[PDB]
Amino acid sequence: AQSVPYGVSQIKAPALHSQGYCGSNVKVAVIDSGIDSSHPDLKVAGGASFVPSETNPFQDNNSHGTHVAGTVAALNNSIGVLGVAPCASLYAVKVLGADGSGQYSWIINGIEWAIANNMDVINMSLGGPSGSAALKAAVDKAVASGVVVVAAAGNEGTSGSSSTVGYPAKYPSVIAVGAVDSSNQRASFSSVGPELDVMAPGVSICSTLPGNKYGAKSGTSMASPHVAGAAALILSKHPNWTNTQVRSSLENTTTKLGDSFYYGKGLINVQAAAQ
Ligand SMILES: [Ca+2]
Ligand SMILES: [Ca+2]
Repeated sequence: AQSVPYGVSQIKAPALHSQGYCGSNVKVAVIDSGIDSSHPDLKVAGGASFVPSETNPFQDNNSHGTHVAGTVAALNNSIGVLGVAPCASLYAVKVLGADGSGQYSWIINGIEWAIANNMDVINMSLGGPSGSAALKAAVDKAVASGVVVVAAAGNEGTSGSSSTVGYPAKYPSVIAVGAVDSSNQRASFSSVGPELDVMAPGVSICSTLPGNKYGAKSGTSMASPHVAGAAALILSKHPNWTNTQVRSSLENTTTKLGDSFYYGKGLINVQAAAQ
């Protein structure tokens, strides 16, 4: 039997699925630890590895990339779970090793690859406390080229009155995603600041794991792919919308929560965003 993870329903994805909108022909790049292409509930279309010691993008020695990928696009069938955009074309852009860390050079290499390969949506469930001109240039180039760039906000919680949003989420060109639970309450770990854009489910998220498994994980890493998948749904309904239009629609139709420093614009609603 297939289960629908709470988070998928919470952002109102199933409403679109019912209409026949599931992200078909939308190219989504998961820039992370790779995706287990052998998982029966996923379909990987392609990708690349930029980790020097782990040349196969289709082997996830961490489990993080695979989990993120399932939130985006676990297949609509009779097993496992269901992704926000189950018909999307999924790409494994491996920039993180087995330990879940990776060099900036590798990440930037992955964004450059995504732009050159005409990805529609980029998901980056990763972050560092420091930026670089090259990192900023790459995300800006992607947006300038019409790509929707989504990133996790960070898991740093609160710190007095300062922003704890990480990079590249901190850049204006990137959509920065914080995490809520099933009751719409902000997760205590979710990073905060004026650079936070939207919220999505991020606590105890069930998704795919390598080796034909499924398990829950919590983090802004789990929130981001709900927004990435939401963008893919929008593009499947309005293929001529620009990245700017997708972004504005997502931000403009949220369910408002508390203060924007903690919740950004609020919780995404893909049904409202899709018009
Ligand atoms: Ca499934
Ligand atoms: Ca941002």
